[PDB]
Amino acid sequence: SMEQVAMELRLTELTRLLRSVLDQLQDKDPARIFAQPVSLKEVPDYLDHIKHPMDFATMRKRLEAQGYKNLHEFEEDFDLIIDNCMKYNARDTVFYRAAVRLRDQGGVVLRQARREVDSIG
Ligand code: NA
Repeated sequence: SMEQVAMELRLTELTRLLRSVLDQLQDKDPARIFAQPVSLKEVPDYLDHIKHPMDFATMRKRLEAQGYKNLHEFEEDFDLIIDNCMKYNARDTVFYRAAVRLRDQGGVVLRQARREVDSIG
């Protein structure tokens, strides 16, 4: 039905939009600390602390499957990247502090993206 196509076409240009939002977000992680999942070989205990594990590659894989139905589902996985690292690392570490930064630089990017999702529709 034409309604399916109108939804498919809406999903598409949400995912085009989010690709730009993901590329921008990731460019605030130039050290690339969040760009690949934390390894359960290198960190065998991660899962007795961290319940929903996440990184930018995983966000990328899901995205190209057009797996984010709204901006809020995208925001939800980003906050996991951030929130998992803060939880598992002490405040004085490079890791935790990168997580605080990525959140702050990131909020600018997610500000405009809300304005571009509602202006486009
Ligand atoms: Na902690």
